[PDB]
Amino acid sequence: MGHHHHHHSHMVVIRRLPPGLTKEQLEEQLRPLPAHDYFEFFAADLSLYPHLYSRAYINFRNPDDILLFRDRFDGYIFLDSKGLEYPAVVEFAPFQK
Repeated sequence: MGHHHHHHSHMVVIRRLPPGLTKEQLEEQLRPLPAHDYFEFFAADLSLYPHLYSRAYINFRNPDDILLFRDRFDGYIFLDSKGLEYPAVVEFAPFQK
């Protein structure tokens, strides 16, 4: 009995998220990864936003999966119905054992 020893899963977070879209339309681009996991995603109404700021958190299974999506999603513009530019920046989360 033992384990196959899998590569270490490092945590990742997203930056520059203004209140507009809800997790349903928000996580679609935050967790479309192959081998990964996912955390709490915030909610918001574009029809007069709830004022406050909230941050989404991403979790992985493979460090290779990281550099894959981390490079392509590094500061990309997602557009809402109103034309709301979401400049989503993916980076490495402050690691805590």
